[PDB]
Amino acid sequence: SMVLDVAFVLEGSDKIGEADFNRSKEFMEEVIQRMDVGQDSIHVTVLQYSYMVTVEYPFSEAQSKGDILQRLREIRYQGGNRTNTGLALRYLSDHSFLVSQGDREQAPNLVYMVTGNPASDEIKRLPGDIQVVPIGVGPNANVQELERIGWPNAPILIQDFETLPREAPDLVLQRCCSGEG
Ligand SMILES: *[C@@H]1O[C@H](CO)[C@@H](O)[C@H](O)[C@H]1NC(C)=O
Ligand SMILES: *[C@@H]1O[C@H](CO)[C@@H](O)[C@H](O)[C@H]1NC(C)=O
Ligand SMILES: [Ca+2]
Repeated sequence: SMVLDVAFVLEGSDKIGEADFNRSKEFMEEVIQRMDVGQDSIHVTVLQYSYMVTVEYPFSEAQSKGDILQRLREIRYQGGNRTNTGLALRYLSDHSFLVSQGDREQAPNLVYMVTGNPASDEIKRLPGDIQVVPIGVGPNANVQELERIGWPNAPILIQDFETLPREAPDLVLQRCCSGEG
């Protein structure tokens, strides 16, 4: 009944580290489990980023909850020496959300992006047909950058990675899905 194209983007840099990445992955998996994901409803794509952007699941592969969860359970922390948030945002606009890559023109493009550090590269807000909700986590997230990305809405700010998988899934569901889930 809910027709949305949802991207999750997780920072996996050396500064995040493996344990906090695992907490971000748990956050993502909980949300996916609770969303109405499926062939004719919510579609999911997933990026992990640091220096480079890794497509962990594209819109063009099977949009079935089981297939998505299996793959996401199998993928792992990538590490890396930058937080190239701008590169990741450009990737969403230039590739992830193209109709040629499985985007549906009529389904709103929503992004939930978890970051814990200031960007290493240049940040500009994406063209507005892409709605980005940044989730800043811990004391080194740059609030002004996240406001720029997320305008007109406030970023979701989470105190630390321990708190992320316990508080953030409800917050995302409130935004995407009227709190149903
Ligand atoms: C992260 O999760 C993976 C996959 O379950 C596990 O093998 C690994 O030990 C975890 N790492 C940390 C630091 O918790
Ligand atoms: C940082 O990561 C990049 C991309 O993998 C790599 O080319 C470069 O050597 C790394 N920098 C250092 C100082 O190791
Ligand atoms: Ca779309």
